[PDB]
Amino acid sequence: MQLGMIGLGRMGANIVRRLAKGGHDCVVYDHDPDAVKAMAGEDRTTGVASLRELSQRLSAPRVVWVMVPAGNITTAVIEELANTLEAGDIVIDGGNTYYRDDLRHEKLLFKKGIHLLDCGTSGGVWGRERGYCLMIGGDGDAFARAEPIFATVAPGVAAAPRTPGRDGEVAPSEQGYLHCGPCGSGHFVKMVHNGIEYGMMASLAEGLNILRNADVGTRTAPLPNPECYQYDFDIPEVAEVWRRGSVIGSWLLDLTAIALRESPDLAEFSGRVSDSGEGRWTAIAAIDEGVPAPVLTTALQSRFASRDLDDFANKALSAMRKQFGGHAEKPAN
Amino acid sequence: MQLGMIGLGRMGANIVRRLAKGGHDCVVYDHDPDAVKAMAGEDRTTGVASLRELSQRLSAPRVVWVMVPAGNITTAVIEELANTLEAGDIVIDGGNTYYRDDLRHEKLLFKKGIHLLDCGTSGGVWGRERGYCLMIGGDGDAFARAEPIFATVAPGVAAAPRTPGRDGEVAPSEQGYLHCGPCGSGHFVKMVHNGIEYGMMASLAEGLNILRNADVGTRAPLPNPECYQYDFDIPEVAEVWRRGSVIGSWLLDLTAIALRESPDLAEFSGRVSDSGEGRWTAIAAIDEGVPAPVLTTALQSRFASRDLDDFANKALSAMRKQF
Amino acid sequence: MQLGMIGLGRMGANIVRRLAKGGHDCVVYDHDPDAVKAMAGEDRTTGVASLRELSQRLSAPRVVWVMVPAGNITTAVIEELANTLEAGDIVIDGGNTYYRDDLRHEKLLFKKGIHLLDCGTSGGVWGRERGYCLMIGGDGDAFARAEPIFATVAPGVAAAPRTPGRDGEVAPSEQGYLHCGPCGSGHFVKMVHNGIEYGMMASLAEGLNILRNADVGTRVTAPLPNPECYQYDFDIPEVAEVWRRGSVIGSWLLDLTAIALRESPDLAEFSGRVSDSGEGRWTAIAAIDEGVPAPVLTTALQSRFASRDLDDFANKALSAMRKQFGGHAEK
Amino acid sequence: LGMIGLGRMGANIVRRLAKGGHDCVVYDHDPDAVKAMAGEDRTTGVASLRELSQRLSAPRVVWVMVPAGNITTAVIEELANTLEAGDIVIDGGNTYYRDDLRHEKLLFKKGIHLLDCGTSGGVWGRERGYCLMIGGDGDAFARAEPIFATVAPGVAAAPRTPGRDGEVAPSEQGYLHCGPCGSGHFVKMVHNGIEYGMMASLAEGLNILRNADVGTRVTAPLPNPECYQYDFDIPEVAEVWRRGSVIGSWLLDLTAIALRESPDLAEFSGRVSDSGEGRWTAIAAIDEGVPAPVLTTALQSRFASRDLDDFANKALSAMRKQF
Repeated sequence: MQLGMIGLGRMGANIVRRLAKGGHDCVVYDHDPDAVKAMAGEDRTTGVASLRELSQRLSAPRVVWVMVPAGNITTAVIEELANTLEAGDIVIDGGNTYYRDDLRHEKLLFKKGIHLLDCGTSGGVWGRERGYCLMIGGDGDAFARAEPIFATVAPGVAAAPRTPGRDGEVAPSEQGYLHCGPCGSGHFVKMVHNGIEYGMMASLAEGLNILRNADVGTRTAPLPNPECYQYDFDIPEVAEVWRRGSVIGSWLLDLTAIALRESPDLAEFSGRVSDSGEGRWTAIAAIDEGVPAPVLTTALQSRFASRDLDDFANKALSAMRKQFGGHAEKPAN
Repeated sequence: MQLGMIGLGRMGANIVRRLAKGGHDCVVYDHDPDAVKAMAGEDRTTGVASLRELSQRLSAPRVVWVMVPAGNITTAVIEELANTLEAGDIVIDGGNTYYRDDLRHEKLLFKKGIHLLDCGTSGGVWGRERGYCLMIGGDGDAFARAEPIFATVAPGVAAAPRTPGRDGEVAPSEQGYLHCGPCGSGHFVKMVHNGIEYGMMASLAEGLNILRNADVGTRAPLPNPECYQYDFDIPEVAEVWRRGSVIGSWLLDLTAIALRESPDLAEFSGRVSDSGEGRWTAIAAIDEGVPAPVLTTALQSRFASRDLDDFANKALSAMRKQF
Repeated sequence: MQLGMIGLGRMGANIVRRLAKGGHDCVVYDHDPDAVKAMAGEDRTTGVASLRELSQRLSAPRVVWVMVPAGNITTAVIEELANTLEAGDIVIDGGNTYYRDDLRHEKLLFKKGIHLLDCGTSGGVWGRERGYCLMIGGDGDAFARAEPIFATVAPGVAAAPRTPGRDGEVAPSEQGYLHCGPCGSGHFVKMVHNGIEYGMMASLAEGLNILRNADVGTRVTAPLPNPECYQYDFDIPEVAEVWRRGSVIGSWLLDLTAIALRESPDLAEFSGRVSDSGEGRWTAIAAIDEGVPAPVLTTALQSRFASRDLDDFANKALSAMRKQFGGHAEK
Repeated sequence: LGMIGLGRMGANIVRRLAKGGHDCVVYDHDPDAVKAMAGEDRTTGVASLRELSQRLSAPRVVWVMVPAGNITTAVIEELANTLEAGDIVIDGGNTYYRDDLRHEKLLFKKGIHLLDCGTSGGVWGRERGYCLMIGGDGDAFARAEPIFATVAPGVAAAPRTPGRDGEVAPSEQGYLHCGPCGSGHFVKMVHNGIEYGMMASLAEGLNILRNADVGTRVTAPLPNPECYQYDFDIPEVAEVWRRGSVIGSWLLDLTAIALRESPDLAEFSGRVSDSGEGRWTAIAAIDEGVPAPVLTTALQSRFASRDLDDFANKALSAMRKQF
């Protein structure tokens, strides 16, 4: 069927290509018209430069997909589409929008008789060929109507064997997309998906670091039994070995195996790690719900400390440690 | 070829049967016949009730596998082999041995001609068919001798596409087994493997829990009850995350299976054991000055699920009564 | 000076009595005329039957202290205090209100020209005799205008020896009260006060549990290597006592800790389920927006959750994975 | 009794001991030390371990506070040959409570006793007294208890515990025989654990406040920047908490001092060392199955402050690039 895409970033673009390859008619716009002409070249690029233009070259009922930066710019666009589109149309925001914002947007465009489908999109660069895991919330009927687009841009059941106990017909979840519930529920689930992302990468990273320093007995606190810690491990080969037959098999380990093999010491990488903030929201939801989430919240708190956001607290320790114990801050290595 | 196998549990037995279909000769023995007895002439399988019957049964170099419950049972076996095994024969300890105990086991054997390869065995109860990831330490020539076994138990490179940039011939690492270094290093890596495993499990456990309670507004005051109105179908989220997402993993796959069998996991108590490798990994982290909150917090969650925080909760309760 | 106090729970009733004995004239209102009546006999105090009559008896400009259940009850009192009060009068919110909620109350009262003093009140029951540590956000003149009352409710610098490094005419902070900043500052600092309180509680508690089970080698799942290293039966109440002078971990909480362990050495009668206020939750939310790592504070909050079994589905999911990949049973 | 080594701790003990009234004979590896003995008041030095050993009677009691590690152990093995039987050695160093068990065995071989001592209070100990936790023999302790009460702060240091009626017990004094060998050091270890957690708590809260103005200074895109526009007088917030609230504590008063001297705490870099007893507290929790996230994460915050998270961060950065 026929679809419009506002925003052609590394992700906006790879969905219109994966869709054009899947047999759908795509229309598109990004403010920068060197990126709007980039696609014009491809199958069903159908480039365009107007919101009105767009609403024009698409026939209602129509479905438009939005992937522009979260925050003001997104809402800005929904604002317009409140005009530019007719009633009974459909709005898919696949941006990294906060689920509480999806509730205002659903409000606004309901007045104009548009439906908002909120699509939590994950996958990265691989998704144009692999496909994206989509987590969608919104009105039940408008999901039915746009379901062909999700089914095409999800990886599809072929991507992984069926789970044992899965019976007969293929359910959408097995395809890689899911109506997670009403409005906002798609971004909500994707939010928690990124929180789990953090927890898994920290578990890999901390482990790697334990292995890395198992030689501490070769080389202040006295170390009892330094005869015990005398190992120099091959971190690239342990990472690779764990990829088959173990319990921690995962994409992230696969990725870590690659990275360790290019750089065995990760020497050129920054010790400064950022967070998306979706990880922030996942931690705040957990607090709001009384759900203890130390593993995910500490993984996120380890990123903050990696940006020296623990600065003042550290000085307070050294300040306390000085006044009770004359304790000295040791010089930098 | 040939080898011995002391212990025939869920693991020891199943590696024997994957060892056998691989063309190896096994000599099964478990302190219980009902177990040994349990294996009724499984291809390439013969049962003895003698460590002695066991040793002399096969050719030098005399070497074999022990899969007995970790602790003094492992040690208590590892003294008997002292009294047997001749010399030049290497003991393969595939059990969940604390690597520090590996050091005492190896020297005790050094007072003889016996070699010791400590093998951290992974893969659980999927391993008969899937294969077991293995991390072994001890001597490189002793490892070289037993290498044909390690390749057969392991999953083989075919179990996963090769790493981008892996060119030429398959390395040990690629086939699912790896010689990690001197004695103890095998069980040391796998100890850390279980540490990482606790933190992956907990990462997705906590996440599902956040989702499961997103319907909080419908049922410590909560502002914005209108922001917590969702009744998520956890079995479906778990299987959507299998394809096209960052967090794919074998653990997610197994979590998906279990939610399909039981959408509320009602059968499970929530009282979670820990076998020790997670704790040893946390101690190693602490002695190395490596901060590991994410892994250690996951261990501590398992303690709490067993009500081991109870005395502290009592102290908290008793403090607030005062003010 | 003259003051209004709305509601009379133990907190609200005691601020009233700490004030009227400090030489302040108190006019009290409550939902419950029973509660209003208990304040009729008290020196310098007077009851009311409606907010209209409350302000009839306070000479504008008036200062009204609200001490009521946080949330929807607080908002309602304030909303009609917009009608009962004229321009330039001030409303002190001493209740346990969310600082973000103070933002909508300030705007809703300025529309009618009422200043909103937000006041975070700590210390509990001993405050009636020892004073409440006070933290006040809002307008600086309104604060200066109502400062005689904050001063009187506070403990007073007698309560603690002065700080080495301070000398002179006593600053407001050494009174036990302080002007934190614009509206919401007082509840903001007071919510972090509780977060720290949870942090210290927890540290003691974990500490004592570590002592409690040093005898773990005697009694005998993970093999405990080196069992001989854990063969101690510790006198926990004496250990807490000894720490009370000469250590670094001296604190009012350790003092209460020592008391509690003296009455009951095994805390046998006490609950293992620990509830949480909500400010501790506000604190942890604040830390995450700010990008401030607070594992200690937050992990103390999260321990509270797990003690009310709120960790349960997570636990079931761990066990479900364990049976899938290992055939592990639950004991 | 004498004192071996004279650091900030070992010396201000014997300055407090003598003013108290007993006589101590002083020693050290470095004679360049010995700023004492001016008198030393009630104090006279020595130039050899040997010289001191044949000194001050045969009721031998000597107190060691030299840095822990192997420098300790050498002293005790030397002090074994140089003390005669019946004399017991007090160890007030930060010794792993397990180190004491070989030493106390080492010493009763030749009839010398040991008493573990957990010595706290630091640069305030002289005028404020040093809280001591002592492990060992019940009679050896009793003979030395004169030393401990003049070393400790004295019951006067704080009001008696409400509900403690009757006569003074040693704990109110500031000292206590915690139990057998190693127990004295075990308690000071946990004290140090709790301390890390108590100041991390305050430290974290102060950091929270310090950054309550992130809505002005403008990583995630912050929602509700209006909710975070506060500049707090951190040295006054510190002060006001000292009266009338729950977090009253000595660590706060010292934090209120430092902030009055240094409003932004510039003279401290952020690099926080850890003497080791925090680590053993955490390891004891993990051996006992006691969950101690608050204390174990306070210590991990120190680790990260020394950049020991480094490789894990490089790891997370290398993973993100792969997306």
